[PDB]
Amino acid sequence: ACTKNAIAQTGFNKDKYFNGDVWYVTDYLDLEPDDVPKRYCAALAAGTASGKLKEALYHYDPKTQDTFYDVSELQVESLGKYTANFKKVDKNGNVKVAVTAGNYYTFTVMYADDSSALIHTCLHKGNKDLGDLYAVLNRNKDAAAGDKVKSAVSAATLEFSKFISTKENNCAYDNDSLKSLLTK
Ligand code: HEM
Ligand SMILES: [N]
Repeated sequence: ACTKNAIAQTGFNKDKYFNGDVWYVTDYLDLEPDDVPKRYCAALAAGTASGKLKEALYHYDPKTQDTFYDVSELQVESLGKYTANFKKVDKNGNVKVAVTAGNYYTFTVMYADDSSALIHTCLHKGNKDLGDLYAVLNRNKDAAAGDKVKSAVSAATLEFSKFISTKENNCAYDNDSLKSLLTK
């Protein structure tokens, strides 16, 4: 279960974040580990498409090769805090698993600048028990976390040294698909 009420960035600039570009997850912190994907790859595109706030997600397990894309319409709770009902799709946007009540994630932008961000997400999917997940994002897939985002990690009362890096996984992304999915 999730336990954090993440605080959104003071002065969060929604148009800059939701500009249609891609964000790569460089480091993550899951508060309920299991025995994971200690090795994982993820990226997202965020933007407004035909007046609707959307996000397109990509997940890839670099060891098992398990891959999936999602598209979500985001609903606003408050500045920088959203609720997203996702639909699993192929890379071209064809639906594989339709939107279902009960299958959603919350998303909070705790910090963001033009190149980096810190987010919190709480996933709800059917029957699985899931916990809070924090992610450090960058516009450059290979960027080491800079002082602005690491300071935000500290301000959230988290230890950046506990975050797991995604950089040693040889991850390659289909950026074109992520961007096109925003319209689906
Ligand atoms: C912006 C960051 C992220 C968001 C918004 C997000 C969102 C989601 C959503 C919506 C699903 C369900 C998709 C579906 O069933 O169609 C999912 C599944 C999953 N995510 Fe993420 N995720 C993010 C980052 C990550 C990262 C970094 C990891 C690495 C630990 C991760 C691990 C997983 C796994 C293992 C599942 C499969 C859950 C299952 O079905 O039991 N995610 N994620
Ligand atoms: N996730």
